[PDB]
Amino acid sequence: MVSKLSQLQTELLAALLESGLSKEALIQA
Amino acid sequence: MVSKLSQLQTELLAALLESGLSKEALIQ
Repeated sequence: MVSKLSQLQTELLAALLESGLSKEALIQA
Repeated sequence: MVSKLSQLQTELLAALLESGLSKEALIQ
């Protein structure tokens, strides 16, 4: 069900939050 | 003011939303 694109998005979203980006900033952008 | 890490985060955010990820998933 999950495409390579969705898997890459999932992994980058996770890496962004682990790197310190706030959920609020995540939201705005 | 903006570090390399912050700049990379900004660029990846841009790219994620342009790729089609919803703001809702983004926030979740």
